[PDB]
Amino acid sequence: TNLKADPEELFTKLEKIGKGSFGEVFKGIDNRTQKVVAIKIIDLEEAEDEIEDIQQEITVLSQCDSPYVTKYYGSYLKDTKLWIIMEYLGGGSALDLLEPGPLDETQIATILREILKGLDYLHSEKKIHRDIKAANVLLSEHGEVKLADFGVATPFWMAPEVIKQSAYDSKADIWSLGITAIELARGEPPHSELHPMKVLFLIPKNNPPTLEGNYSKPLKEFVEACLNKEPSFRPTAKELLKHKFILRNAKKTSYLTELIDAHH
Ligand SMILES: CNc1ncc2cc(-c3ccc(-c4nc(C)ccc4OC)cc3Cl)c(=O)n(C[C@H]3OC[C@H](N)CO3)c2n1
Repeated sequence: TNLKADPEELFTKLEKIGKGSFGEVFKGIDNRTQKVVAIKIIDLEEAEDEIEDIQQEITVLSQCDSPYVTKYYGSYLKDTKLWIIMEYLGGGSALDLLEPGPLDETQIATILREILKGLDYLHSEKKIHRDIKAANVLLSEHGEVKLADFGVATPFWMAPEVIKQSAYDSKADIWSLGITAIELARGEPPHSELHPMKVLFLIPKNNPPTLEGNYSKPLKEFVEACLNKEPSFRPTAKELLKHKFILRNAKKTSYLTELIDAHH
């Protein structure tokens, strides 16, 4: 965390991307490199309770060096405002691109596959994302898919063992991915119309959700493989990259450029 170099001199904000975790995020320019950056600015006095959360997410992402995790560039503290500088991803989130209209399975598989490479890099480094969902998967202008907005230590994407506050491992991410697959194919997670507290007991109590509708069987089997109530019966991210649904449908990441151009 740099406190001597003035972030307002190092960076040129250009537009507000939107609100984010605990602060506003800007599309910006590193003035030394003139590369585009994402800049979250947090007033630490206005969010004193969540500061360990902020610290934890900075710590976990500063330890990631993978094409599939949003790159971390540093932090700056000017008076009470913390600037968190990250890679900028100009294609938006996976959830943004579900809004132009329902995704076909080629796009679902290609995004799923890229997410899985992120999960497998993380899980091999003994890390957990803890909040895998469409809104936390960001895409570049050229179709690359990267994980962002890590959780630290809404329930719709949570594994049943996570809800029941048991010690959870990488298999929680696998469950969340199975929910994300349903989201990318349907637009929203299971139980999305229900009050969160109801969903909090539905997930431990009920059978795993399955992908309903007119989809190919491998997509349904990909989902149900992820959505196993027992975490130790969920495949690794490495296993799932060989799932028949991924092998038959996933394309090159550049194929998504068309879908990204639809959103703009
Ligand atoms: C659209 N393009 C795009 N490119 C890049 C980003 C990067 C972030 C981002 C994320 C997290 C943290 C962070 N935060 C804390 C609290 C601690 C440490 C942290 O980083 C180490 C910092 C940033 Cl700079 C960002 O908010 N967004 C927008 C964001 O997308 C996901 C969506 N769910 C909400 O809106 C982005 N957008």
